[PDB]
Amino acid sequence: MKYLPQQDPQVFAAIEQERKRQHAKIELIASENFVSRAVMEAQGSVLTNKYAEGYPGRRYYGGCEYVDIVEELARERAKQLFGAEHANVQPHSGAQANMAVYFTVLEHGDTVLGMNLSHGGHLTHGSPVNFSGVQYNFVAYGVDPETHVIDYDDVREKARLHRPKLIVAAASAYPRIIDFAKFREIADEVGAYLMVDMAHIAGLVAAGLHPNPVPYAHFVTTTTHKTLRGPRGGMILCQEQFAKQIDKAIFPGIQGGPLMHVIAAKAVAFGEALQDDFKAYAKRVVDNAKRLASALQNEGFTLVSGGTDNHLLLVDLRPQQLTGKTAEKVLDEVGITVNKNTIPYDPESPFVTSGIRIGTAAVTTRGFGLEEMDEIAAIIGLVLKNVGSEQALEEARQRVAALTD
Amino acid sequence: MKYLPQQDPQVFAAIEQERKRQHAKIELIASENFVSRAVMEAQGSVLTNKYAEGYPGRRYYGGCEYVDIVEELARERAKQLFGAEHANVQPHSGAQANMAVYFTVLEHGDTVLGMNLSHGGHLTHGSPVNFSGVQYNFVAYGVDPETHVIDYDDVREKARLHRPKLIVAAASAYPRIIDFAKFREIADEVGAYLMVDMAHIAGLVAAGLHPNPVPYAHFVTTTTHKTLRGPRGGMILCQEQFAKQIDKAIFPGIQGGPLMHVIAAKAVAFGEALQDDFKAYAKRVVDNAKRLASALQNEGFTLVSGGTDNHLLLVDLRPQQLTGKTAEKVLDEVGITVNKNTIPYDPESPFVTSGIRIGTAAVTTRGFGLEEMDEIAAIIGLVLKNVGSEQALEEARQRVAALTD
Ligand SMILES: Cc1ncc(COP(=O)(O)O)c(CN[C@@H](CO)C(=O)O)c1O
Ligand SMILES: Cc1ncc(COP(=O)(O)O)c(CN[C@@H](CO)C(=O)O)c1O
Repeated sequence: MKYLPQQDPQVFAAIEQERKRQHAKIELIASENFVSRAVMEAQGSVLTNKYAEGYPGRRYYGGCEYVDIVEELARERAKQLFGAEHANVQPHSGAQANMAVYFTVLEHGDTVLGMNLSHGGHLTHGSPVNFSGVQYNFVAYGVDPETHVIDYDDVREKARLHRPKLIVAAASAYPRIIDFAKFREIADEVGAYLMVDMAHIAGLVAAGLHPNPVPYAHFVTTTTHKTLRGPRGGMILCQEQFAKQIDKAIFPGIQGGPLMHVIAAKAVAFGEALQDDFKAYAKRVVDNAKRLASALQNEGFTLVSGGTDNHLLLVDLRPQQLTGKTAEKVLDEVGITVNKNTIPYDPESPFVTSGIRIGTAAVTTRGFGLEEMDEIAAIIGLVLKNVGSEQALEEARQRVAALTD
Repeated sequence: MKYLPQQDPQVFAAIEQERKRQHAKIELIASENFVSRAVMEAQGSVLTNKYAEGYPGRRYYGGCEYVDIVEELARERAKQLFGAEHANVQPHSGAQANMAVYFTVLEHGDTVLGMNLSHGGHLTHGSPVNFSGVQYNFVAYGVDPETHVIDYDDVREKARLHRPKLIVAAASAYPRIIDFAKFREIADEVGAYLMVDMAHIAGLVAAGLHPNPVPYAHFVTTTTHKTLRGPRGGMILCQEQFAKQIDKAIFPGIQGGPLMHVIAAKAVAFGEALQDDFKAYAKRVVDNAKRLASALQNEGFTLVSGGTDNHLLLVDLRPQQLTGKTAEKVLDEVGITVNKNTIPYDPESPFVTSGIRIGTAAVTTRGFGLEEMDEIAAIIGLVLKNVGSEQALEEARQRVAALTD
C-alpha cells in the first residue's frame, strides 16, 4: 500500500493488524478463505467509480462498454464452471442472491420448505428475525437423529403436507453430500420450484468433488467468497427460461447499481477456478477435511454424521461435557479460530450450543496438508481435554505458532 | 497493478480501458465521482477475507478485534460529519440502506408517501417494478408545474388524505434545496415517520452547503459514493432511540456478512470529508453547478426550476425540439457523458424523456473550475444546436479533448 498509510494512519494501522492476524492464526471458520492478490487488485480498481444499472449491452447509463466486457467475462466463466445456461453476477451478497430468487417466485406469505436452521440451514432459509422468515411462511425438514444425514422421507412428508411453492436445499453446516436429484424428485411431486443454495460447496462443485445442483434446480444461489475463493458477494445461476425474471429481480427489483469492481474480482476468481490447479486445491480441501475428521476421532471426539464428505465438519462436544461457546473461547486463547455451532437435536440454545464447526478451505489455501491436519487435531485435543491447564494452553500456543511460522 | 496483469490479461485489459475512458471523457453523470487512491487501496485490502456478522464488540465470529476498529472509525467519523447520534455503515448499497429502513418501520402493504418518480424521486421510492412499490403502497407528491419546486401544500394534502406510515423526502434529480423542516412538520401532523434519502447531496450536507436532514428526520439514508466521494455502498443515520432496531434490520434482517474492506474505504472517505479541503471542494462543486447552469442559459437552454442550489441541473430540451435520448446519444459521440432524465410533467416516457441530467461533482474532483464550466456549456450548445453537422461534432470532440488533455 502506498497512499493509504499517508492519508489514514488509523485505518492503515488496523488493516495491518488484520493482515498480520490472518497470518498468525489457524483459521478454521468453514466459510472463510484467502483471496489471491489479483482478486484484491480487481476490487481495488477504478471500477468503483462507474454507475452501471442494467446488464451488459442493456445499461441505463452510457460509457459502460468496458465494464460490460468485465461483467460478461464473469457471466461466461461462471457458465463454463458450473455448466449453467444463465448467470447473474450482480448480487451484492449471498443474502441478496437468496432475496432475489425469493422475490422472483414467491408472493408475501407463500410457504417455503427449507433445512431446519439448527440442523444446518442458513439464516436466510427461514429465520424469524430475517426477512425470509418475516416475509414468507417457512417450514423445515430435518436430519436423522442418529446418522445426522438429511431425512429425504422427512423432506417429502413436509412437502406433501405443507405444499410449499418453493423448496430450498443446502446449508451452512451440513458435512455430507446433498442429493439434489431426490430434492428435485420431491419438488416435482408437489409442484414446487427447487432452489439450491450452494454457497459453502461452490468451489467443490466447480472441481467436480460435489454433485452439481445446476441440472436439478430451477435456481442455484451462492456466495463467491467461501470454497469458490472469490471476493465477497453473491451470484445466481439458472436456466435460460428464468433468466429475464432473475435479472429483473436483481435490477430493478432488489438492488440499484452493481459493484463493478467486485464483479471484476468475481471474474478473476472464476478464471482461477477454471484452472487445473484449482481442482487440485479443492481435492486437498476435501482430503484435508477427511484427514482432520479422522485425526479428531483419533483424539476421542465425536463428529456429527460420523465424518464429512466435503470441506467441513462438526464436533459434538457433549462427550467432553463442553458447550461450543466454551470450546470456541478457549481455542481463541491459543490462536485457533472456530465457530460454536448447534448440532442436530442440540439441547442447548444457538447462542451456547453443543458443538464447533470447522472447515479446511483457508488452511488448505495457505498450503497446509495431511501432516498439518494431524497436528491441528492434536492441538485441539490437548486444549479441549485440558481447558483448566494454563500449561497445556501455552503449549498449544507454541504449537500453533510452529504451524503458522 | 502487479498481479492482475499476469493472472488475468482479459480482465486487466478491460479495467485499463475503463481507467483511460474515465480520463478521456467529460463525466457529467450527476451521481458519479472519482475516489482517491487511499479509498481504492482500502477496498483492495485483505479485509474481504473476514466474516464479521454482527457489530463491533457484538460479533458472531471471533477474531474481529481489528475489523471492529475499522467499523467504529467509520461510525464515529460519520457521526462527527453529520452530527448523528448513531450510524450503521454496513448497508451494501443505497438500495439496501433504504430497504432496511422500510423493513424497520413498515409492514407489508403499509402506505408510504414519496416524491413522484418522474419529478425527481428515486426507483426505491415506490417504483412498481422495485421492491418498494411491490411491497408497500406508495403515493406521491409533486413539484409545482411552473417553478418545479416541491409543492409543500401537495406533500401535506397527500399526507392528510392517504395517512402514510412513513414519508420519504429527497431525490435523484431535484436541483433545489429540500426543506426538511417542512417535511417533519407535515409528518408530525399526520403521525408519520420521516425518512430523508440524502444520497445525492450527502457531500454538500457534510460541507454545510445544504441543510442537514439529521435534526429533522427519524431516519437518514445515503449512498457513500455520490457527492460524499466514497466507495460504492450505503449508510443509515438515526437517533439513539432507533439504533438497535436499525442495526437489527441490517443484520440479521436483510443482509449477512458486511463488506469489511468497503467499510474500511467508507472510513477513509469519511476522514477525507472531515478535512478542510473537502469543504473547499464541495463549495467548488456548487459554484461550478451554478456557473454551468448560467452558462447553459446563456446558450439558450431552459433549465428545470430555472437553475440549481446544489451539484445538479436538469435541461428541459423541449425548446430545442429534442428528446433526452437524442441529446444523450449525440453527446456520447463527442465524449460528454450525461443521462436522459424525465422533467416534471414530461410529455415523453421515462425511456425517451424531454431532458438531460448533469452534475459537476466528478469534473470538480478532477480540478475543473468556472472557465471549464463555461467551455462545457459552449460545447453542449454547439452539439445540441447542430445535431446533424458532423463538422460541429468533430469540433466538439477536439474541444472535449482539449479539456481532458
Ligand atoms: C448457505 C449460505 N447462504 C447464504 C449465506 C449468506 O451470505 P452473505 O454474503 O453473508 O449474505 C451464507 C453465509 N454463511 C455464513 C454465516 O451467515 C457462514 O459462516 O456460514 C451461507 O452459509
Ligand atoms: C436518492 C438515491 N437513493 C438511492 C439510490 C440507490 O443506490 P444504489 O447504491 O445504486 O443502490 C440512488 C441511486 N441513484 C442512481 C440511479 O439509481 C443515480 O444515477 O442517481 C439515489 O439516487
